[PDB]
Amino acid sequence: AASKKVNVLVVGLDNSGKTTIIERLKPRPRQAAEVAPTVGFTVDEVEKGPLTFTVFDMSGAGRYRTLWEQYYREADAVVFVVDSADKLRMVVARDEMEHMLKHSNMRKVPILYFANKKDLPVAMPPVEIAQALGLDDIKDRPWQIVPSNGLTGEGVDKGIDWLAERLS
Ligand SMILES: Nc1nc2c(ncn2[C@@H]2O[C@H](COP(=O)(O)OP(=O)(O)OP(=O)(O)O)[C@@H](O)[C@H]2O)c(=O)[nH]1
Ligand SMILES: [Mg+2]
Repeated sequence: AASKKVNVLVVGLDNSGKTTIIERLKPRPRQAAEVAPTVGFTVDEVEKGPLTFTVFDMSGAGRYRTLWEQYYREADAVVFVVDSADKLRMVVARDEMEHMLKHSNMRKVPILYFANKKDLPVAMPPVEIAQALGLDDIKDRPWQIVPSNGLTGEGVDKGIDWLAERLS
Protein backbone atom coordinates (compact mmCIF):
# COMPACT_ATOMS: atom_id res chain seq x y z
CA ALA A 1 0.00 0.00 0.00
CA ALA A 2 0.93 3.66 -0.57
CA SER A 3 0.45 4.25 3.16
CA LYS A 4 3.09 2.70 5.43
CA LYS A 5 1.25 1.00 8.32
CA VAL A 6 2.94 1.51 11.74
CA ASN A 7 1.83 0.63 15.31
CA VAL A 8 1.99 3.53 17.80
CA LEU A 9 1.55 2.59 21.46
CA VAL A 10 0.25 5.37 23.71
CA VAL A 11 0.96 4.97 27.42
CA GLY A 12 1.46 7.08 30.56
CA LEU A 13 -0.30 7.44 33.93
CA ASP A 14 -4.08 7.84 34.17
CA ASN A 15 -5.26 11.46 33.62
CA SER A 16 -2.06 12.46 31.74
CA GLY A 17 -4.07 13.31 28.61
CA LYS A 18 -3.42 10.36 26.25
CA THR A 19 -6.93 10.07 24.80
CA THR A 20 -7.27 13.86 24.54
CA ILE A 21 -4.00 14.18 22.59
CA ILE A 22 -5.06 11.43 20.18
CA GLU A 23 -8.30 13.37 19.48
CA ARG A 24 -6.10 16.25 18.26
CA LEU A 25 -4.78 13.88 15.58
CA LYS A 26 -8.25 13.03 14.23
CA PRO A 27 -10.01 15.09 11.52
CA ARG A 28 -11.80 17.99 13.22
CA PRO A 29 -15.36 16.76 12.46
CA ARG A 30 -14.42 13.43 14.05
CA GLN A 31 -13.09 14.92 17.31
CA ALA A 32 -15.05 14.25 20.49
CA ALA A 33 -16.54 16.98 22.67
CA GLU A 34 -15.61 15.22 25.89
CA VAL A 35 -13.50 12.21 26.75
CA ALA A 36 -13.86 9.95 29.79
CA PRO A 37 -11.26 7.74 31.45
CA THR A 38 -10.33 4.88 29.10
CA VAL A 39 -11.62 1.45 30.05
CA GLY A 40 -8.87 -1.07 29.26
CA PHE A 41 -7.76 0.32 25.93
CA THR A 42 -9.14 1.39 22.60
CA VAL A 43 -7.75 1.60 19.07
CA ASP A 44 -7.67 4.54 16.64
CA GLU A 45 -6.51 4.88 13.04
CA VAL A 46 -5.01 8.19 12.02
CA GLU A 47 -3.48 9.15 8.68
CA LYS A 48 -0.25 11.15 8.89
CA GLY A 49 1.54 11.97 5.66
CA PRO A 50 2.66 8.65 4.10
CA LEU A 51 1.96 6.72 7.33
CA THR A 52 -1.15 5.11 8.74
CA PHE A 53 -0.90 5.00 12.55
CA THR A 54 -2.64 2.17 14.30
CA VAL A 55 -2.87 3.91 17.69
CA PHE A 56 -3.13 1.78 20.82
CA ASP A 57 -4.73 4.11 23.37
CA MET A 58 -4.05 2.36 26.69
CA SER A 59 -5.65 3.23 30.00
CA GLY A 60 -3.08 4.55 32.45
CA ALA A 61 -5.04 3.37 35.50
CA GLY A 62 -3.13 0.87 37.66
CA ARG A 63 -5.61 -1.95 37.14
CA TYR A 64 -5.04 -1.76 33.37
CA ARG A 65 -1.29 -1.13 33.23
CA THR A 66 -0.57 -4.81 32.84
CA LEU A 67 -2.33 -4.54 29.45
CA TRP A 68 0.40 -2.24 28.11
CA GLU A 69 2.96 -4.97 27.72
CA GLN A 70 0.64 -7.11 25.60
CA TYR A 71 1.33 -4.56 22.83
CA TYR A 72 5.10 -3.98 23.15
CA ARG A 73 6.04 -6.77 20.76
CA GLU A 74 4.38 -5.12 17.76
CA ALA A 75 4.86 -1.47 18.75
CA ASP A 76 6.90 0.51 16.19
CA ALA A 77 6.98 3.62 18.35
CA VAL A 78 5.81 4.74 21.77
CA VAL A 79 4.12 7.94 22.90
CA PHE A 80 4.64 8.34 26.63
CA VAL A 81 2.36 11.10 27.95
CA VAL A 82 2.92 12.80 31.30
CA ASP A 83 0.79 15.24 33.29
CA SER A 84 3.28 18.10 33.76
CA ALA A 85 1.29 19.27 36.79
CA ASP A 86 1.57 15.94 38.63
CA LYS A 87 4.91 16.29 40.41
CA LEU A 88 3.95 13.68 43.00
CA ARG A 89 3.69 10.75 40.58
CA MET A 90 6.73 11.50 38.40
CA VAL A 91 8.50 8.71 40.22
CA VAL A 92 5.61 6.33 39.45
CA ALA A 93 5.72 7.40 35.79
CA ARG A 94 9.43 6.65 35.89
CA ASP A 95 8.91 3.22 37.45
CA GLU A 96 6.35 2.26 34.79
CA MET A 97 8.63 3.67 32.11
CA GLU A 98 11.53 1.49 33.28
CA HIS A 99 9.37 -1.63 33.43
CA MET A 100 8.42 -0.84 29.81
CA LEU A 101 12.07 -0.32 28.76
CA LYS A 102 13.25 -3.55 30.45
CA HIS A 103 10.46 -5.70 29.06
CA SER A 104 11.83 -8.35 26.72
CA ASN A 105 9.17 -7.60 24.07
CA MET A 106 9.91 -3.88 23.90
CA ARG A 107 12.36 -3.22 21.09
CA LYS A 108 14.52 -0.13 20.74
CA VAL A 109 11.85 1.89 19.02
CA PRO A 110 11.49 5.70 19.14
CA ILE A 111 9.75 7.22 22.14
CA LEU A 112 7.95 10.55 21.99
CA TYR A 113 7.38 12.11 25.41
CA PHE A 114 4.59 14.67 25.71
CA ALA A 115 4.97 17.03 28.66
CA ASN A 116 1.22 17.51 28.59
CA LYS A 117 -0.88 20.15 30.38
CA LYS A 118 1.73 22.87 29.81
CA ASP A 119 -1.12 25.40 30.16
CA LEU A 120 -1.36 24.79 33.92
CA PRO A 121 0.76 27.29 35.91
CA VAL A 122 1.98 24.48 38.19
CA ALA A 123 3.35 22.63 35.13
CA MET A 124 6.90 21.37 35.54
CA PRO A 125 9.04 22.39 32.51
CA PRO A 126 10.09 19.70 29.98
CA VAL A 127 13.72 19.88 31.12
CA GLU A 128 12.76 19.09 34.71
CA ILE A 129 10.45 16.29 33.60
CA ALA A 130 13.38 14.94 31.59
CA GLN A 131 15.48 14.97 34.82
CA ALA A 132 12.81 13.32 36.98
CA LEU A 133 12.29 10.53 34.43
CA GLY A 134 16.02 10.02 33.72
CA LEU A 135 15.59 10.45 29.94
CA ASP A 136 19.19 11.55 29.26
CA ASP A 137 20.24 8.03 30.24
CA ILE A 138 18.30 6.62 27.29
CA LYS A 139 21.06 6.30 24.71
CA ASP A 140 20.08 3.22 22.75
CA ARG A 141 16.96 4.70 21.26
CA PRO A 142 15.72 7.88 19.58
CA TRP A 143 13.64 9.99 21.96
CA GLN A 144 12.33 13.54 22.28
CA ILE A 145 10.28 15.51 24.81
CA VAL A 146 7.71 18.13 23.71
CA PRO A 147 5.44 20.28 25.89
CA SER A 148 1.80 20.10 24.87
CA ASN A 149 -1.71 21.34 25.52
CA GLY A 150 -3.97 18.46 24.51
CA LEU A 151 -7.05 20.68 24.65
CA THR A 152 -5.83 23.06 21.94
CA GLY A 153 -3.40 20.72 20.17
CA GLU A 154 -0.48 23.06 20.86
CA GLY A 155 2.77 21.15 20.50
CA VAL A 156 0.99 18.04 19.21
CA ASP A 157 1.93 18.44 15.52
CA LYS A 158 5.51 19.24 16.53
CA GLY A 159 5.81 15.98 18.49
CA ILE A 160 4.06 13.85 15.87
CA ASP A 161 6.14 15.32 13.02
CA TRP A 162 9.29 14.24 14.85
CA LEU A 163 7.82 10.77 15.34
CA ALA A 164 6.76 10.52 11.68
CA GLU A 165 10.25 11.40 10.51
CA ARG A 166 11.51 8.51 12.64
CA LEU A 167 9.09 6.00 11.09
CA SER A 168 9.32 7.04 7.43
N1 LIG B 1 -5.65 21.83 31.26
C1 LIG B 1 -5.40 20.78 30.48
N2 LIG B 1 -6.23 19.68 30.56
C2 LIG B 1 -6.00 18.60 29.78
C3 LIG B 1 -4.94 18.57 28.89
N3 LIG B 1 -4.97 17.37 28.27
C4 LIG B 1 -6.02 16.66 28.74
N4 LIG B 1 -6.67 17.42 29.68
C5 LIG B 1 -7.84 17.06 30.47
O1 LIG B 1 -7.35 16.10 31.39
C6 LIG B 1 -8.32 15.09 31.64
C7 LIG B 1 -7.68 13.72 31.36
O2 LIG B 1 -7.50 13.57 29.97
P1 LIG B 1 -7.54 12.12 29.26
O3 LIG B 1 -7.24 12.30 27.79
O4 LIG B 1 -8.83 11.40 29.54
O5 LIG B 1 -6.31 11.40 30.00
P2 LIG B 1 -5.91 9.86 29.80
O6 LIG B 1 -4.40 9.83 29.87
O7 LIG B 1 -6.43 9.32 28.49
O8 LIG B 1 -6.61 9.13 31.05
P3 LIG B 1 -6.81 7.52 31.13
O9 LIG B 1 -7.59 7.05 29.93
O10 LIG B 1 -7.58 7.20 32.40
O11 LIG B 1 -5.50 6.81 31.24
C8 LIG B 1 -9.50 15.40 30.73
O12 LIG B 1 -10.46 16.08 31.50
C9 LIG B 1 -8.91 16.34 29.69
O13 LIG B 1 -9.86 17.23 29.16
C10 LIG B 1 -4.08 19.67 28.80
O14 LIG B 1 -3.12 19.65 28.02
N5 LIG B 1 -4.33 20.78 29.59
MG1 LIG C 1 -7.71 7.66 28.03
